[PDB]
Amino acid sequence: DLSGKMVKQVEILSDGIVFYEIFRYRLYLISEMSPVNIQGVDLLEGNWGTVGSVIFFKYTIDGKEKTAKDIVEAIDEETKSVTFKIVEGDLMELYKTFIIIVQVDTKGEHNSVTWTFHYEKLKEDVEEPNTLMNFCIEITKDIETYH
Ligand SMILES: [Cl-]
Repeated sequence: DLSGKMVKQVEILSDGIVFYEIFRYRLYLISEMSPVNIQGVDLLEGNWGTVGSVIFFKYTIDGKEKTAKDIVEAIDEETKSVTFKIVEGDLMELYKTFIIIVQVDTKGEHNSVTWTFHYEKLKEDVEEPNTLMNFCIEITKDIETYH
């Protein structure tokens, strides 16, 4: 009832493996590649690119500054998939739980990035995270055009 599901897949003209490795290993590169959207990525715990690593994001949605604390819950090297779990931040004001999965198709001539949100809302009249999805899409376009 309160749980929901959001998926968006976009093609990328950039290299799919590079794109995947950024989200696994090199989140820190994101803030230079999309400075409007993300001001900073801090590794709070663990090593970059491992399940259990904990991370702090400073970002801006609709020109309003926000922060998130994520744990990497799963990684699958075969499908090139990284799962992030939000445990603190502004989104936890609206949603009880929120998961984000980035999964990158690389084996084919056309490469794509798929984004999947799995969430549970605190109340029925909480909005769908469309603003969060467009934002992930903007980021993907920036990484893609960075070269
Ligand atoms: Cl790992």
